[PDB]
Amino acid sequence: RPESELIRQSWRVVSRSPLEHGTVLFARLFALEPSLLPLFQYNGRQFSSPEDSLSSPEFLDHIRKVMLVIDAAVTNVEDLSSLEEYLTSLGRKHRAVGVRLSSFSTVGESLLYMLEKSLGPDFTPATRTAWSRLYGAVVQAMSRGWDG
Ligand code: HEM
Ligand SMILES: [Kr]
Ligand SMILES: [Kr]
Ligand SMILES: [Kr]
Ligand SMILES: [Kr]
Ligand SMILES: [Kr]
Ligand SMILES: [Kr]
Ligand SMILES: [Kr]
Ligand SMILES: [Kr]
Ligand SMILES: [Kr]
Ligand SMILES: [Kr]
Ligand SMILES: [Kr]
Ligand SMILES: [Kr]
Ligand SMILES: [Kr]
Ligand SMILES: [Kr]
Repeated sequence: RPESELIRQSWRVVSRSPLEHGTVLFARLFALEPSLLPLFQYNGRQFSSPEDSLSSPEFLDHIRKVMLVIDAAVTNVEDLSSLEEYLTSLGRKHRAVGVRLSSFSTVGESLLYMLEKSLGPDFTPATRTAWSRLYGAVVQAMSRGWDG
């Protein structure tokens, strides 16, 4: 496809500073849905405020984990079927930690936000539509983790 090249080219500039960019994604996320904050229980403790998460090594490690999973999607953009199995698993895990399926829509908007802000004039509506499709496919696979 040509959309596959839109994803690859758009990902390049972001992927080289994954923590800085994933920090924008999570900051947006908590701004849209603050009820996600408590889902991150390290040492059984809850973050009071969004800025509390950004001082947590474990939370920042999770940022990196996310950016890695996106990087895998980008890699396999032409053939997403290879990640299905892993993603179904990742969904069940998130079911178990307490994430509701509906929160993945917020996540996706947060991803689109972060790309928009990074790319500026380069984040064309085709680029947006390309990412929305890819994220779509990711969440489809992950939502098999809520039984079916
Ligand atoms: C509402 C959004 C999310 C919440 C509340 C959440 C929360 C968590 C928690 C609590 C863990 C276990 C603790 C940890 O390893 O840090 C976890 C693990 C993980 N999450 Fe998320 N997460 C979310 C979204 C995502 C997204 C969108 C991805 C990937 C694109 C992702 C990838 C991961 C990975 C890769 C792990 C490690 C799983 C394992 O191997 O056990 N998470 N997440
Ligand atoms: Kr992220
Ligand atoms: Kr954050
Ligand atoms: Kr924040
Ligand atoms: Kr990454
Ligand atoms: Kr991955
Ligand atoms: Kr992985
Ligand atoms: Kr993702
Ligand atoms: Kr998983
Ligand atoms: Kr999880
Ligand atoms: Kr996320
Ligand atoms: Kr994401
Ligand atoms: Kr997206
Ligand atoms: Kr994605
Ligand atoms: Kr996928």
